Amino acid sequence: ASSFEWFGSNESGAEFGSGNIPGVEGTDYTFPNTTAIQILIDAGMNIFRVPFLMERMIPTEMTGSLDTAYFEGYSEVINYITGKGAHAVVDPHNFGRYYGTPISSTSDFQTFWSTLASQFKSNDLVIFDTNNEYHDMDESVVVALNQAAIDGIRDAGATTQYIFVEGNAYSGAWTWTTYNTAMVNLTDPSDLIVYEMHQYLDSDGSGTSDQCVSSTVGQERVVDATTWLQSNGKLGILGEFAGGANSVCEEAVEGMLDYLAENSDVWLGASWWSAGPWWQDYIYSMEPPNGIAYESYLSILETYF
Ligand SMILES: *[C@@H]1O[C@H](CO)[C@@H](O[C@@H]2O[C@H](CO)[C@@H](O[C@@H]3O[C@H](CO)[C@@H](O)[C@H](O)[C@@H]3O)[C@H](O)[C@H]2NC(C)=O)[C@H](O)[C@H]1NC(C)=O
Repeated sequence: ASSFEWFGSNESGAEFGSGNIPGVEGTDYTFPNTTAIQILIDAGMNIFRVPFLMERMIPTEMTGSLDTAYFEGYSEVINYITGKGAHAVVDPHNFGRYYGTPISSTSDFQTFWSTLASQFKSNDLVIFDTNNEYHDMDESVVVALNQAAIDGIRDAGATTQYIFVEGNAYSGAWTWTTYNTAMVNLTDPSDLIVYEMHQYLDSDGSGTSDQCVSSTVGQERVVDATTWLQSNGKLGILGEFAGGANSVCEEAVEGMLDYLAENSDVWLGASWWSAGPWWQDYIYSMEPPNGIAYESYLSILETYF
């Protein structure tokens, strides 16, 4: 049946227009469309990562209360996903920063995470994602923020959910051993840590180009991260990946997913970047019915569902 435990998609919109905080719904940001989500569920996708902004969720100070409108619109999406039996990944899409400044106190972060997790604590299908793509920060501080997220989450009473932790250097697979070897030390009472890495297939590994450097680069860029997972006895999920709608990229995505599936003892699954209702013309749009990656990649991806 399934090549992995999890295969699915990011659902973007709540994190758009981050230059506008709080911003206005329908103008600067939107929430994902549950009808399109249901289309992806019917196709067989069982995990959806949902980005949002920390500043819109808990304004002013991350130790404060939740914004009612933003939490309501967001958790409507989360509860739609889990109500259908799929996993919903709660993604603070904040790059380790809060109002632009790198986060530097584990207490405020932990209190943020208690406040947020308390709202989902009895939902076994929610997955908490500590922060999207830490980058250009002190590695020991990145580790400490992942640990503070774990601590705040479990202390909120949310002990049955998986926790996706993310590394420095944009949590890239192809650079994991270069930058995030120190991520081993993370501890969870529930023992439900999964190392979420991201991988794109263009020259700089950012994905801003819809060109892939070769038809085998996807496979090459995940070998070291795989052996790192095995050697240290860790689990991982490729929480973001994508490729341009051309043959070389399609073959690279195929080979990378074949390799990861061969090592499904440590690789728990994958999610495409990205779906959602405001991607019209995006090079990687998984949004049905007419997204480019939905038209060109769905038939490839559904092999692994
Ligand atoms: C949320 O997602 C739903 C489901 O995709 C959106 O509804 C759909 O909107 C599209 C575009 O307006 C409709 O597309 C058309 O379909 C017919 C063929 O059936 C085709 O002749 C046209 O060329 C075009 O492809 C689609 O039928 C429609 N589906 C349903 C069930 O209404 C909806 O607009 C989205 N709402 C948002 C973004 O908030």
